[PDB]
Amino acid sequence: GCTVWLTGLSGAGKTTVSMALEEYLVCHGIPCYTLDGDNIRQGLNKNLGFSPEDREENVRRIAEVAKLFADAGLVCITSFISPYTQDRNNARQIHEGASLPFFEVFVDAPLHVCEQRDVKGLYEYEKPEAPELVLKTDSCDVNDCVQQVVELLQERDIV
Amino acid sequence: RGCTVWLTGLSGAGKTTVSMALEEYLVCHGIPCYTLDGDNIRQGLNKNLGFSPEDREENVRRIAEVAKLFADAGLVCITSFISPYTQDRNNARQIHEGASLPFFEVFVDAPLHVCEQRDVKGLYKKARAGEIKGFTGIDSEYEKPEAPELVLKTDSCDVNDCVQQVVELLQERDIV
Ligand SMILES: Nc1ncnc2c1ncn2[C@@H]1O[C@H](COP(=O)(O)OS(=O)(=O)O)[C@H]2OP(=O)(O)O[C@H]21
Ligand SMILES: Nc1ncnc2c1ncn2[C@H]1C[C@H](O)[C@@H](COP(=O)(O)OP(=O)(O)O)O1
Ligand SMILES: Nc1ncnc2c1ncn2[C@H]1C[C@H](O)[C@@H](COP(=O)(O)OP(=O)(O)O)O1
Repeated sequence: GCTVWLTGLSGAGKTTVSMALEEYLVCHGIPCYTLDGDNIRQGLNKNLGFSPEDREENVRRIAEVAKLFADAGLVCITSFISPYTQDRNNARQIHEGASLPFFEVFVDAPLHVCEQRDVKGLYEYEKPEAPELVLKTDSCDVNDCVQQVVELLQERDIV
Repeated sequence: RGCTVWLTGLSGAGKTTVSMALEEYLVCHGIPCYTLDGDNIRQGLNKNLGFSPEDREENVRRIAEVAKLFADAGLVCITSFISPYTQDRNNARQIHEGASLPFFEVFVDAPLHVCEQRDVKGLYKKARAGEIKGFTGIDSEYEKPEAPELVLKTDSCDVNDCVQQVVELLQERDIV
């Protein structure tokens, strides 16, 4: 189907949006799968460390896996901070060269909100240049954010 | 009902041919599936790997992890790679066992002489001439599976018979 490439600060709402989006798609009979730290970091990317080079390879491998899911006809949602513009652009081009729909989705809450949420007590990021969608997770709720994504997918005939 | 059907065998043994026919059968019977092969893996995810023993180890490790994701997503994932090393195929199986996902090792078994006689891509001739170095079966090893779930004797069974053998295994193991 396509790749829905989430990006945004820690605590902005990527895990939450991806879970609710997958729920909506599954209940509407649309095949979908999420790539996230829980299924990538200790599997495909277990042999990558902290160096810039390895982080670049981390994103490249995630993008190539999302591309296979998209080619297979799934909505593939990636849920990573994805901080660097160059790496997001590389992920985009991996898809665009194969004519696979790619949606860069900026999960956008202010740092202050993310810090106040501190969902995991964890408490630089390059904001998306021209993403296909911005989800303002401080001003609307999870269901409205999901609906914005679904609308985007309908317009491009994925849903 | 996701799972991985892991093909292994010499160049020209019939992996591409079996995977295509099996995918077509499954699609036509309403069973989601997807094939991982050289065409969608070795110039994408694995574009930064060659054919040295260590790069084959990594090729197969990465493919195993991706196949686990597809099986986890509920697809029948068919992998079509020589996968010549026992240790690496066993690791691929362990990755699936670790995630409670069924894994079926299918040995696509044709004698080397048959594969050389088929010489589908002219590679065996080049290998013998030393024009390609490290070609599996000529100048690098193929370790035959000793406990595969299924052996497809592609020199004595036709493609449709081989596909039906795989479908039967999937039925026995409650996948389809
Ligand atoms: N030296 C070497 N040895 C074996 N096959 C090679 C080699 N050079 C290239 N090819 C071509 O690549 C394919 C094997 O790649 P795999 O990813 O299946 O190999 S492994 O699982 O990593 O061992 C073969 O399929 P083909 O189209 O018949 O040509 C062959
Ligand atoms: N519209 C919205 N979308 C997503 N999450 C929201 C939201 N409004 C409030 N939240 C909350 C739910 C979670 O407690 C928190 C986001 O946590 P998360 O999804 O785990 O973040 P991330 O995966 O981006 O690190 O913010
Ligand atoms: N039972 C069988 N299964 C698969 N291929 C068979 C077969 N009987 C004959 N063939 C032929 C079809 C092809 O020309 C050749 C196998 O080529 P292939 O599928 O490209 O091999 P591989 O992908 O293992 O390198 O053998």
